[PDB]
Amino acid sequence: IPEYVDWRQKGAVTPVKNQGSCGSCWAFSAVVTIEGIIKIRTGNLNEYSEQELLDCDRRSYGCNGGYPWSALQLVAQYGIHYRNTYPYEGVQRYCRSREKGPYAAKTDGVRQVQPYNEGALLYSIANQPVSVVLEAAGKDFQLYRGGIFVGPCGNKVDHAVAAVGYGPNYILIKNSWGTGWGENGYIRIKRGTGNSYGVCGLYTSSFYPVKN
Repeated sequence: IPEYVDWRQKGAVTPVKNQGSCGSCWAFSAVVTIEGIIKIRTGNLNEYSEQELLDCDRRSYGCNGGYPWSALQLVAQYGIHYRNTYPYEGVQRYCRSREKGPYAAKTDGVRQVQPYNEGALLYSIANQPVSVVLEAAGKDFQLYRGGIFVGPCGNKVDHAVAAVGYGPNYILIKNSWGTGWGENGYIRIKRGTGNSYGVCGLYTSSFYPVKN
């Protein structure tokens, strides 16, 4: 795999979103991997509905948090609508997939990256954007304004984001806190420290959709 990967330069990443007060990061995370894999397989970049996952993933807890892998299984099992037809409201409502007509896209499954393995994650990122989790509650992460983030942070992961790239000394993360946070909405997190958790627990739980 190359020294540098940036799925934004291959046009597989849509604009940075803001999840708002809602703890819907798990849905935003899952969506950017869906947006990535559909662009990689069909050449078409579309935005898909975080709100639909928010409303429809019964295993997750809406704005109280949830599981990227459950959201990803939902899209594998049923499908997902365009963001335009099912826009983000920042509040869990009822599942309205059936009122929105046919699904815009479907995936074929979900795989977990082998946990606590930096190489395994990098290999997956070289293939497609990956849903990863990290500890975002620390003030240093929240006040991140740019550069390669090394912490401080622990491993109490609490926030789902998407890895969309990497370089020799970092992994490139799309956050869902709007374009004003970090590097126009992104954070580069140090890799290669030999801590098997990853910086801020980044290697704890990583998932990507499969599309044949």
